[PDB]
Amino acid sequence: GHGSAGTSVTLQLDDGSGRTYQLREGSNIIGRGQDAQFRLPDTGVSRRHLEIRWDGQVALLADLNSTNGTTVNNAPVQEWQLADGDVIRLGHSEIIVRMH
Repeated sequence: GHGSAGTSVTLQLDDGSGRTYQLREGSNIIGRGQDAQFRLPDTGVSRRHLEIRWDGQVALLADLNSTNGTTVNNAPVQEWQLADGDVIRLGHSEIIVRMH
């Protein structure tokens, strides 16, 4: 709703400068494809390389790749739930999660 917002999960992405993308409510699919909602600039990224289901409590982080898969806090996982200040690193793009 508008007026007031709840937990705002902002993905701070090092594109080179440092951009921010806030999670939409629902699942945000990151990768290179038309099958992806958010498209990454570099390559090696699958169509669905990673997806985040954001709901009004926690952000479900799912890594959808094995070889160039994403690490959370530098640890390789398939499934993780986002936390403020966690370090998410994926092929040629690393991102810090900020939860407001």
